[PDB]
Amino acid sequence: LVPRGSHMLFQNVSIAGLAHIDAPHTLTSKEINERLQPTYDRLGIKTDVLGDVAGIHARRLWDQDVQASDAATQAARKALIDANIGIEKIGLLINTSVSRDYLQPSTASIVSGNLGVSDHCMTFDVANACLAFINGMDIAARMLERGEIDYALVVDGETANLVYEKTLERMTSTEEEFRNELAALTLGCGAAAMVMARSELVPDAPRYKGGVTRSATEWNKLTRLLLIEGIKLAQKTFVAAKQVLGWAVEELDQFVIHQVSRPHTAAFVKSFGIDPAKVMTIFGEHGNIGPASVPIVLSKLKELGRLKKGDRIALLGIGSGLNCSMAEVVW
Amino acid sequence: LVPRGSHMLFQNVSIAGLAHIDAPHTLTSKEINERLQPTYDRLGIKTDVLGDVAGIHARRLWDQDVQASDAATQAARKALIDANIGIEKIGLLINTSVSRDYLQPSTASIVSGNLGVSDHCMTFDVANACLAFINGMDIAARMLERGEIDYALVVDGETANLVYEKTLERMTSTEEEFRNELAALTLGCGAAAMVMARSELVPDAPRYKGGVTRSATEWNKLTRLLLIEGIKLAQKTFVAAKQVLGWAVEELDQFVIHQVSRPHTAAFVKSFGIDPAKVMTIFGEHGNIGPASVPIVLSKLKELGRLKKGDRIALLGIGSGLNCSMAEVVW
Ligand SMILES: C/C=C/C/C=C/CCC(=O)[C@@H](O)CC(N)=O
Ligand SMILES: C/C=C/C/C=C/CCC(=O)[C@@H](O)CC(N)=O
Ligand SMILES: [Mn+2]
Ligand SMILES: [Mn+2]
Repeated sequence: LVPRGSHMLFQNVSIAGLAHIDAPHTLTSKEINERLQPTYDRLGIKTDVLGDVAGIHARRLWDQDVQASDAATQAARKALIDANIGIEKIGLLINTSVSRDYLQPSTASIVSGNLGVSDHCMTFDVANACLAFINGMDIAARMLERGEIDYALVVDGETANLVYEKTLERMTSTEEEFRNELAALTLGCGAAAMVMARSELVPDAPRYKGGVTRSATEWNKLTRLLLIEGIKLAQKTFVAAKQVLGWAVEELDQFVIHQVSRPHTAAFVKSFGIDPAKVMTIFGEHGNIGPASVPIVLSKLKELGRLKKGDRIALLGIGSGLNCSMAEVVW
Repeated sequence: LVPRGSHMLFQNVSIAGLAHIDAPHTLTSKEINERLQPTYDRLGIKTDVLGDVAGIHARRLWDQDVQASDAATQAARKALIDANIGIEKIGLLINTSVSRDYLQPSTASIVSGNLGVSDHCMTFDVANACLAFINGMDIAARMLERGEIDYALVVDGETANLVYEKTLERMTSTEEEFRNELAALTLGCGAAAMVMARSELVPDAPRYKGGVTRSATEWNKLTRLLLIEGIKLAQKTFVAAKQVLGWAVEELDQFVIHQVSRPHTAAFVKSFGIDPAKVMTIFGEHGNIGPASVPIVLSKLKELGRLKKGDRIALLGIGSGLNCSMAEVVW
């Protein structure tokens, strides 16, 4: 009757399964630079923006014409294995990727079709730039908490190959232009999937509590001043997280953060007093995998045995909108 | 403890507000045909597919370069008026349209930004071809039912102008081709928005109970045989609706159905024994407005005073996937 933060948290939602896919082909920022060099000379720009400003040494790409749906399918088969369950158990499949096969049908239906879901399985895509995978976990969680379903898949496959091809193309023939376009060269390919479940069905599995979102949609227009607005948004979101989840920075064991660039990350972590040792980072070798970044990093943490029962894990990012979301997993 | 269908239904979710926008410019199928005529002669095809096969006499288009977000904004301002509340009350805004402004940010954030939502307002797009507006109502409903929010906006703006321009272009210079492309000429422009609320906050407002989805994602590949699969999917979905909502066709007062074509509609209604007088249809003059079709038709019913307190209203469609959803409003 009297509201409390902890009231809105999910009580019976767990992570049964989690997997990622690393895209196979490494493209180093040096090889890209050698192709851009005549153009750096052209414009008389002496700076290695990628290596030096962004902090990206390499990214991964697909070896072939891999569609988002294919990449999400692969990650999803792995996450079912990780959960030890058959596709027949899945009552919901949400696709959260920025990369998209078609106008329609949803990417989710194509992935469902590949996996062979049953006729009871509800599917749809959620789009929300780099935060969508947290949005999709939350959406699934509400259905689980209510008993509408027992198991859900959240998936995300990202592909950047056509983006890099088109972009390098345009970065060979104006500086406003050449600058606007370098930022596509921080993106990477990859995929993640997660199987979520009612907790009684998966005793001892990691627990998803939910989280908070704040927005500054006044800034939907939109990097100097965008970092600043981002930080101010995150500040507010942290206040929300304190009010709902009871967060204090020092009581969290890991921060799984969406990454835009080494300096944006550096600024975030300084701003909030976070211990950098608690922030795993794949951006320098994998680039920014959009909304798949968070679960990939979470899956990598797991596979490295870097998580312990009881660990409080913070999932967060700042996305275009502007939006910011912060959610907690208790391993 | 013993499950029953009615257990999964929403108890405290209502429709506070509802509005639509008709796009202003009428393009009749005759004017289109006169431009296509040399090409009908060319291919030696004597049939008026649009007028005679599809049953479309006209559609609406925008008069200017209206983006999906602009159209959703307009409909959303109207639906707030209809609900008699300020934007500050909105805790969630979901955009469900097929038409989309950008890769990112979400269309939802752009609409939120235009309206001036508060920093507490969560936003994201849902994509699921023609059923997404029902998906977005369901998503909002779960948050409302739990108490996470008090008011939500679901919005959808559709624009087809560039589609028609590109399509007419290609339909002037091969029959497999010319045929594949005529189906874009059944689309129309328009917009809808709905304000949903916790029932205690809006005493006497129409009640959203929720609904059911079934899928046949084996057919995500995909018209002859697509109508057949559609009907078989809907049959199953009706069985689900009977098990959850207690539906029998004769106890429903209106059917608000997504429309693809006059024959697909005719086949559906015959197949299920529905009284055609209970199926309002705007397709012949407005075309298919995608996922906005359902709420537009619902808003038109309302404005015509065609609904009475206690009326059981069935919201449904068949979408690419294949998917089918069926939900109930009790006016
Ligand atoms: C520390 C502040 C960061 C704000 C950056 C916002 C831009 C983010 C991006 O453009 C992508 O990486 C992610 C996204 N689109 O959501
Ligand atoms: C009566 C059977 C109807 C099945 C038709 C499916 C195709 C539907 C469409 O392509 C659009 O109108 C709607 C959609 N994409 O969801
Ligand atoms: Mn290779
Ligand atoms: Mn006009």
